[PDB]
This record gives sequence, C-alpha cells and structure tokens, in this order.
Amino acid sequence: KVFGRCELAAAMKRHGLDNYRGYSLGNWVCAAKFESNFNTQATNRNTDGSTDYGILQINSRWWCNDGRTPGSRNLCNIPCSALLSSDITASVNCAKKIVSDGNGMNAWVAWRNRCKGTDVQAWIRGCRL
Repeated sequence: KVFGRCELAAAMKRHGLDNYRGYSLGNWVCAAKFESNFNTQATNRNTDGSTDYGILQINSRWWCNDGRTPGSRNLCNIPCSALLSSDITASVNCAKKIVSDGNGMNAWVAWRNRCKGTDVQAWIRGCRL
C-alpha cells in the first residue's frame, strides 16, 4: 500500500508515534517519505547481505527474521514479511523499540540526512489529525 501523506500521519498518530520519545509526528512522516516513499512493500538489500523492509526500512541484521541473514538478530521478534503489510502496526511497534535503543532516530540514515534539523512540521501541514 502506498500511503498518502496525511493518511500516514493519521495512522502513525493513532499508533502513538506523535512525540514518542520526544519525536514529533513530522519526523516520522519525513523519515517514511525518504526511506520508502510511503510504500509498505519497499525492500532494499544492503552490502552485508541484510535487507531493509517496509515503510520505515527496518533492517534484518538486527530487528526481524528473513531466514537469509546469517548471524543476525531478531529483536522485534517478527518475520520481516510482517513489515510489508498494509497495516503498519508491526512496523510502528518495532520502530518504537529501535528509537528507544539509545540512538533515537539517528538509526534511520535518511532521517539523519534529510529530516534532522529541518522544518519537519511541514510534513503534517494541512492534515486533519
């Protein structure tokens, strides 16, 4: 599913991401834009053989099991395929663990490079929430 901007913002708000660990809703929308272009089915393969999955591009090296990343962990305790659903619940719940692990949203390279320090509120401008 390819979310609209405000559609995703509303869905993320209902799942508790607005100001989660101090990150306002705009940050999460911005990160999703540049990680996946709002597409829940996005996948991308890293040089080390791990794969990133879903709207927030969660990495199989640490966070989910895809059965092909040897020596990896599964800290969100989910199959990576679960992160590709049209229902973003699994992605959001795993994202909450990631962002709480000490590095905040710096774990998302596109957030660090394209959102951090910008007017992220612009990303929820006009949306009904």
